[PDB]
Amino acid sequence: APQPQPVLAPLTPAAVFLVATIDEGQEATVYDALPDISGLVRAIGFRDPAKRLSAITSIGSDAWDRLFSGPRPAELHPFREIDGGRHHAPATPGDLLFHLRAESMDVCFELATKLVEAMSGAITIVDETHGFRFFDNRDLMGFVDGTENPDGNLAVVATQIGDEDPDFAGGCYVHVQKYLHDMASWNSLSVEEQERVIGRTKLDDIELDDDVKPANSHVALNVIEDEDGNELKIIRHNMPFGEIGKGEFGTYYIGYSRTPSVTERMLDNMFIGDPPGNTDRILDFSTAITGGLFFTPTVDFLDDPPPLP
Amino acid sequence: APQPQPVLAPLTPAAVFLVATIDEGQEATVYDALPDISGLVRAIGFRDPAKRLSAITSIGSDAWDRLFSGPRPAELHPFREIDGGRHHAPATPGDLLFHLRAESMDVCFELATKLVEAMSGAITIVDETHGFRFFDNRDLMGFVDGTENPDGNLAVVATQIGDEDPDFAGGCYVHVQKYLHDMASWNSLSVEEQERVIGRTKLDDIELDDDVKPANSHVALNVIEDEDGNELKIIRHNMPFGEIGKGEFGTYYIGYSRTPSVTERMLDNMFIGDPPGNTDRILDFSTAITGGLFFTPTVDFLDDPPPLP
Amino acid sequence: APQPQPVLAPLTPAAVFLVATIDEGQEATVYDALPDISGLVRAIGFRDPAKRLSAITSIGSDAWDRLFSGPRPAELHPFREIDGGRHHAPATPGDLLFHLRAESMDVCFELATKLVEAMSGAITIVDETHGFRFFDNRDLMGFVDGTENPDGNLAVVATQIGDEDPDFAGGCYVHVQKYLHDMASWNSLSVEEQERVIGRTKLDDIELDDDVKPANSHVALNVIEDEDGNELKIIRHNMPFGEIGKGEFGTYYIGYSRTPSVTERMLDNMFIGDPPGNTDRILDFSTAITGGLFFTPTVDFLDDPPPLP
Amino acid sequence: APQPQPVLAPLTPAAVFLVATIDEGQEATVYDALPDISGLVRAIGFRDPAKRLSAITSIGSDAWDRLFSGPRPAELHPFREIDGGRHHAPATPGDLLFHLRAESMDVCFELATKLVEAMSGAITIVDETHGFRFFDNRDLMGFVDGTENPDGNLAVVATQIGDEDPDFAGGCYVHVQKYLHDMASWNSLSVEEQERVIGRTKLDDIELDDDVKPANSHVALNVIEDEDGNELKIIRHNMPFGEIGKGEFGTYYIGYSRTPSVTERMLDNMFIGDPPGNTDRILDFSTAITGGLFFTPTVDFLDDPPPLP
Amino acid sequence: APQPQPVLAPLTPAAVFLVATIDEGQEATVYDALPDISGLVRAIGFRDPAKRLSAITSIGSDAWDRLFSGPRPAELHPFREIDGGRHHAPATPGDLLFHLRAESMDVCFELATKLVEAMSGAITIVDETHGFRFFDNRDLMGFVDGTENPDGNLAVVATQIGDEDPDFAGGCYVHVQKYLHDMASWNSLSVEEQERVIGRTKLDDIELDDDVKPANSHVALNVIEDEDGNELKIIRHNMPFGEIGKGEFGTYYIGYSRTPSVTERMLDNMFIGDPPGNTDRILDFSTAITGGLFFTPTVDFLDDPPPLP
Ligand code: HEM
Ligand code: HEM
Ligand code: HEM
Ligand code: HEM
Ligand code: HEM
Repeated sequence: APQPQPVLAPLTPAAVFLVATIDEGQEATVYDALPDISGLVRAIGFRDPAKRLSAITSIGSDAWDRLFSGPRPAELHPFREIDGGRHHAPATPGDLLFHLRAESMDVCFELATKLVEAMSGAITIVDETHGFRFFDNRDLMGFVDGTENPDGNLAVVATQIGDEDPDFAGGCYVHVQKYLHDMASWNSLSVEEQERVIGRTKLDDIELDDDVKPANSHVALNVIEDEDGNELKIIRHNMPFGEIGKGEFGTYYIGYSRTPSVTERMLDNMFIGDPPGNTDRILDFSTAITGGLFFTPTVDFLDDPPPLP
Repeated sequence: APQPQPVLAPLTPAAVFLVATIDEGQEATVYDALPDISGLVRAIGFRDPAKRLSAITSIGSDAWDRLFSGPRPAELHPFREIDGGRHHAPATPGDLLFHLRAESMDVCFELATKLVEAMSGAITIVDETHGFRFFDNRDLMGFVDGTENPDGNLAVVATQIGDEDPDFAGGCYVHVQKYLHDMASWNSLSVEEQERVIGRTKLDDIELDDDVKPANSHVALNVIEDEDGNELKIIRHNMPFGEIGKGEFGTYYIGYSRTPSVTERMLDNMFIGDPPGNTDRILDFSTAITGGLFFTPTVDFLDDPPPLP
Repeated sequence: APQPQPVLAPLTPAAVFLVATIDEGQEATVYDALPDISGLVRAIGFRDPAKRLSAITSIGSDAWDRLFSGPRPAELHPFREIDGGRHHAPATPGDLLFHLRAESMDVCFELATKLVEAMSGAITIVDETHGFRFFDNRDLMGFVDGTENPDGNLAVVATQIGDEDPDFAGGCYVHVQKYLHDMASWNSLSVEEQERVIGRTKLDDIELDDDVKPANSHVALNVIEDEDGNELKIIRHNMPFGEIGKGEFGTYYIGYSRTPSVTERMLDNMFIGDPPGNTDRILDFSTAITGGLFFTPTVDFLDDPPPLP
Repeated sequence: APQPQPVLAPLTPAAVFLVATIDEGQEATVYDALPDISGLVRAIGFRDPAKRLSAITSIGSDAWDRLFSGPRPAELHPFREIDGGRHHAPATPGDLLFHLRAESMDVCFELATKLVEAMSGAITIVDETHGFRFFDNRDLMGFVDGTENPDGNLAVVATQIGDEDPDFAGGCYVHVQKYLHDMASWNSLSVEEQERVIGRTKLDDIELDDDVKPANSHVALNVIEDEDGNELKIIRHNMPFGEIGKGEFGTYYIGYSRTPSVTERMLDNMFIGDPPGNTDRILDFSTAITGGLFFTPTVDFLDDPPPLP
Repeated sequence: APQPQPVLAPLTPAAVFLVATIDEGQEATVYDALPDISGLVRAIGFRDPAKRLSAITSIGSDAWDRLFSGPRPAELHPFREIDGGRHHAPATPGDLLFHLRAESMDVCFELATKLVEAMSGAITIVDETHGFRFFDNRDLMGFVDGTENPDGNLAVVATQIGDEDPDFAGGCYVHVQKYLHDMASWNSLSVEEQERVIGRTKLDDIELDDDVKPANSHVALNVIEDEDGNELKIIRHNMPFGEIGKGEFGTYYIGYSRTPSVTERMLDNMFIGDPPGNTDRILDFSTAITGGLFFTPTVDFLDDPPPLP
């Protein structure tokens, strides 16, 4: 009966990520537009319903204490800035996240055009990326991106909250991280060195052998084993973006998870690293620019918001 | 375990609606063809299975008392002709409704060709429309049509009968209404006047503001609030048709619902109107030509029909 | 919670069937690659995820007694060679079956390239067919092939094992039969004679009338009635193959079922035939070349194999 | 025998416009990359040849006097900045124009990535727009854009230079103009007022009646009659761009023509206006930001450049 | 007025190559079927005309002296077997070549089925390959294949014979070479070594720098400069094939050219090699299995064959 937000969707060829911070004293203006979002999605994306326009509304901690009364999600907190040994993962202020995805750029652009002008003057858009998609789902590093997202049962228990928090049954936690990795050192790097970086191959994306794969690789550090033996997986819709006029080539990481402890332990395996391997090899090239922790509610939660405190 | 008929399907670019009345004393001839319909669908539509040929067999009240013994659907009755103040909603006799939908016209045409000639001589086809589909799901009025159909849970409880009638768990009620609205007055009418008619915009189909939207608009009158606060929604596959040789430009309305009280209250909000607003603004231009109330059974019900009385 | 293998998938325009026998003393080499198969599928098919690359790993009886300890599937046995009156259904040795299916030939070819070279030297590929797909899902006989596969509930209870064997809840049994039917006698045969062979029409694939359809037709002999009145259905992904350089025109039959008693009774209705009709009319033209009985496990069963005996 | 650059191509769903100015003393570095451009196009766009990756190299006046010796195109000059009565058409310095167009964003992005890093350090990219494409070829104004481009003979004599300049037989002249029109006043404007602005309708893009169409409309001012009676047409690939984080909604105008006198007379009919109508109605909303006049050579001219002076 | 055979066609996702030798005394039987080929192409490929079924009939030297009277093509000769220093290029007997290409495998298979059974008993099919196509036009080596085929004027003068032989104005010469390159040594070879082999990159197929590219690379040896300065190009539709049951992974090379001196000088640059570089680096891995020189006539030449001698 709790219908979740469309996070369990395939990767789309175009995507728009919008991190907008809410201005002071403009609570009820966003409280108007928050039930209107699914109406705008069904209004716009029904023009070409075979484009699969799907918005993912997400709300941070500050926007939760401002906008909503009653309960609170249990692990919803501001994104812990990870000041590691060499690489730092910053956290810019962002109240709400609009994650838009469809088959083409225009319908995402029009949904975002109608989104901020349903709450005109209430928000300033802090982060504006138009994430496109490479040839066979690659990123700018050249490796195929996101091939280990689960499906079915191993995905709905990976993302959707059950009754471990029954007031928010259904719903995820989001970690956006806008990277801006350089290509000057990455392109001069050779391919087998880059496969030591990633942990899988580049052309065919075969995972490497367990003894051949180094301990500080990305696919080596991001896999998380529990003590019972089950592995915890997240679903990430990482879409590359970039502007050649500034020479920017970045991959907008965005990870959906049942609890932010899993994503934060992955980020601890990357930035803080393992106690053997204290650095992740992709962070030698990728520097995070933005960061934020958010919460997806159900679409019923946007349909029936709790009253404004 | 009751598999419903494929009503929960997206809008297809071509559609064929058949309202055929059963001749006198030809009961067992249709009783032969009624289990054969899903076999014909799987037979024809498997040629190009990425055309999604899907028939929706529907049965009226007279064909229920003739064809089937045992129980009866609780609210199945002949379509109440709504003789309002100015606009009248007539009800031509039609026993069964064949609703066909697929990606192209030809496979719907061939399924309909095999449908009446599986029961040859038993029926006369009263109403023959070949509903095509406009650019971005528009109708002949120019507005995008059917953008507020629900999905998922809010659709299956909107259409499929639970155990409030347990002998027909799964199954809908159909209201066909073949409109023949004129374009001479509609085209000379200006756009903003037409947005007062509809209640949403024309180009981008944004719903208007609640104070800006007039009370006699279509989207204003057709949304139904209950006393608990939930809204009752129906699913409609309205497909435009037309013949320019007669100058006909019509939209074949067809609405699927869990109970005909909801659709009939929508028709009462349109023709009879609200006690404040006694006329719906689209009925100034749209005159209904046909009308009928039908019942979708399950496909198991066509597989296992009750014995012929 | 048991996730089955992707057998409930639509027919794809290209398919690769691999019947590879395991060499002596190479048990642990295949035991390495058997958890790696879903990883290779998610690795390769994520390049163009709208190609739907889906492998179906299947294991015969000999490979079960060699590879796996613990329990055994209840009806898993070597494929009983049917030496009928005139037509014989042979059974070549084959340990495991790799059934690959996607929208194009190349990604199936690359998955098969990575499959045998994940277990290099451990297997010899006995049977190598590249099954393509005709115009509207036809076969080389000219008839539309596989139009009576069930969907939904009538398919999951047709294929997936419940708790009648609770140690293998979810999982099917496979009957491959590589036919090599001649076209010289079939093409000189007239159309209506061929519709007596099949039991359905050729151009539009309408099923024939029950009195018009002969008793020795294919669609007449292969439908199985039980004593309670329900019919037992299987799901078959029959893909045509062929080599004109040898003049070969064959249809690689492959049938998935909940229990091999159903498929074996269909084969008894074909080769042994009915006690009235002892021959199936398509076996006058189709001679089986290969044969094998296999078992699909769950993908969890490949993820968590029982320990190697 | 002179093969022109691919200007006679249909409008593509994604486009990248690059206006890069050449740094001082970096002439031979661009002289290396200028024959390499068609090689890079055939190298990258052959991956998915059904994406139609097509670059249009264009060279301004300064880059012509720097890069090329020998002759000069007859009307090639710096873009005359039109300081009208109210609206001004500026001209930023830009040496060369890279016009990229294909079915998707990624292959244009990769061609542009390889374009500046074939001449690394020689150029600074002044203008960086990623032009996407709306629903039915619309722009951000909502009107269908570019429906009056000619085809066939009326297009090749509209764009390609014959032997009126025989040293550059084949080749066009380009007028880029990056507009940044506001949507706050345009959206509050009503639709029939906007049809007075454009001169055609908005939903169906029917051209208005000749008496109904005002004299200061866009389609009224931009059609140019000669004294013999023929009309001079240009081909424009106007692609919308925009950034909602700055609130930018612009249409990157780019017009290809046989001679810049035609495009400049169109710009004089817009900014300077007619002596009756001195303002074009779309310039009330559209303010030009950039501007430049360039020259397309043949691809043979890039294959065989004249020697560097 | 001479319409050439459809050699100037894009690379198709499926292809069938058929090298059939004509039996002794079966001249008039092939002389019947040779005008019937374009009729069979228009007959079969018009079913789905958006599959682009296109046959390329080719005739060797022996079939020319047997089948046709009158003139002879000037350079038509049996394929000179190149017995180099280490690699040998053999030449199996093959009279005619049937090159079939379309969007899918089935219509090529059906055209080939109707081709040999229009001349039943007159031919034996010596070579039977079903060439499929990799992800982004790659081959089994992993490199993108055929990205330097010309287009337009530089292609029609590269392939079609003018009036240097006016009796066969229009028409090409074909060099088929079925390679069977091993993957065991190629896969263990590293990427940059393979880019020394090819001469271009692997992932993005950028051509290497002229000083970085070695002299014995494939792209280094196969480009042919003339003494006037123009380069002679051929058009090749190289399609990969293979059978994993034998472990075969081959690329069916097929090259169309205006004169076989160009293709033979390319083969001399490969097998015999340059006098500096006597071996081509891809021939370390690729061993030719078959070989043949053929002649494409015009389709008018098949429509109006010269009388049988
Ligand atoms: C710096 C930007 C990043 C890039 C370019 C990147 C790219 C990739 C690539 C290419 C892979 C291998 C293919 C696949 O399995 O997805 C991968 C794996 C993965 N990435 Fe990332 N990634 C980035 C950051 C992150 C972050 C910040 C997280 C989570 C905190 C993350 C989570 C994962 C996980 C969980 C896997 C799969 C590990 C396994 O297969 O179980 N990535 N990433
Ligand atoms: C006269 C022919 C009709 C036309 C041309 C028409 C067209 C439209 C259009 C353009 C909309 C707005 C877009 C959308 O929300 O669907 C709409 C809304 C709707 N129509 Fe109709 N309609 C017609 C008759 C009917 C009838 C007879 C019914 C039911 C008895 C009906 C039920 C609805 C409902 C329920 C809505 C949506 C209200 C809301 O959004 O909740 N319509 N129709
Ligand atoms: C000799 C090669 C075979 C060919 C060419 C072939 C082809 C066909 C065709 C054309 C049909 C009718 C269309 C459709 O309903 O699928 C059909 C029906 C069927 N075939 Fe086959 N078939 C072959 C062998 C088999 C085998 C070996 C089995 C199972 C043991 C089998 C099981 C069935 C079943 C169950 C049906 C449907 C009967 C009904 O509709 O309920 N077939 N086959
Ligand atoms: C300010 C940005 C501009 C926008 C949004 C715009 C948009 C449009 C639209 C919507 C049309 C009508 C549909 C069609 O015929 O193309 C049109 C027509 C046209 N535009 Fe533009 N345009 C712009 C600027 C320009 C400029 C700067 C030129 C050339 C100097 C130009 C040349 C034309 C021409 C020649 C026509 C067609 C007139 C006729 O049909 O013969 N436009 N434009
Ligand atoms: C052994 C099997 C062969 C393979 C796998 C192969 C593959 C390739 C590849 C990957 C390229 C680079 C991409 C492209 O430019 O096409 C290439 C280039 C080329 N190949 Fe082949 N090739 C083979 C044999 C041949 C033969 C036998 C000929 C002609 C006699 C030939 C003629 C060419 C030419 C002319 C080029 C382009 C050189 C230039 O760019 O101007 N190839 N081949």
